[PDB]
Amino acid sequence: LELRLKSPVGAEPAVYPWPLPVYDKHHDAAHEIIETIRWVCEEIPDLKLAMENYVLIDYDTKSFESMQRLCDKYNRAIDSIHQLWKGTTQPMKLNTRPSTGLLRHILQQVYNHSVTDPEKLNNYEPFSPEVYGETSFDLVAQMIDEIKMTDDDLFVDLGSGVGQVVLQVAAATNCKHHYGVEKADIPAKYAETMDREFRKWMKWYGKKHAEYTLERGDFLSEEWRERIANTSVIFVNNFAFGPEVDHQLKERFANMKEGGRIVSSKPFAPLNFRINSRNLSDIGTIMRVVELSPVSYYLHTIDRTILENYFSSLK
Ligand SMILES: Nc1ncnc2c1ncn2[C@@H]1O[C@H](CSCC[C@H](N)C(=O)O)[C@@H](O)[C@H]1O
Repeated sequence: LELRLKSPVGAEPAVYPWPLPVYDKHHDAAHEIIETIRWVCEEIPDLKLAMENYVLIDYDTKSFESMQRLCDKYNRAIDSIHQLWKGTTQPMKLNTRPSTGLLRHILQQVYNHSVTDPEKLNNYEPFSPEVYGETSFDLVAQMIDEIKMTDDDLFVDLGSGVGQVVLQVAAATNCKHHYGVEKADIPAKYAETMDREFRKWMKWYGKKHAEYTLERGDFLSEEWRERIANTSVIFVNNFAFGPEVDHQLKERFANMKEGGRIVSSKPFAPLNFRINSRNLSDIGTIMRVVELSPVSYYLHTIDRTILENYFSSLK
């Protein structure tokens, strides 16, 4: 007893067992299935012509025969489109990145299949750097929209949790490599399933992502000092890290190259910082800081021009 969804690009079919799993109050797998079908129809205009006669909202999510008919209608449309491509028509171009709406659906799908008990994420020690909170898809999308990233960039999420910031950026951008590093056992374990589910689903949709790695580790380790130094774009949700960890992070950031960037939920230097004789050791001497469009996040850019100009002025 299963439901199967053929891949538009001919990857292995997505197979669901029946009954379908319960996710939470607001989401179940039957509606994920319907939304997947709707999204593939967005992905492939010709699929709409084949599917346009069926009213999706009219099926019965609680009935197996009803959902199996829906899946079979979709699979037959996929076959028909595949025959169209065998003829004069040109197949869908591979290597494309997903549209933002599709990517939001993919990550929700990856998350719901991956994090089985989301309440375990709340089991952290309070008032410690392990306090867990998730940056929303929208904030990450706004960051991707507000900062340039190219194949010359290396992206790191420090304290990557279950890894969904890394996946989103890897799907949306050209960075040479994307990484995230998570110390705590519970999010790091989930991130292994997230990694697996993401590669499977992206292949099933026929969408491309840049290269990425989700690692278990401690970003304060001796090995991570050099890796931070060599990173062009750092994302860190430091909201709960506290002064000692933020101070350790400032020391690492101080080895970054000119033009290196840090996006954080709490600023590492004041926005108004004015360099003078008293503050010369502050990290504000080496970086510009601006608030991203407002929950506020901050973009820091390594600029030693600030410190260099203060010394030239003393002469
Ligand atoms: N020294 C350290 N090394 C690796 N991860 C750390 C760390 N200190 C704290 N963390 C992790 O940082 C995470 C912050 S919650 C942020 C999760 C994710 N990046 C997001 O923004 O959605 C927590 O999961 C915590 O375990």
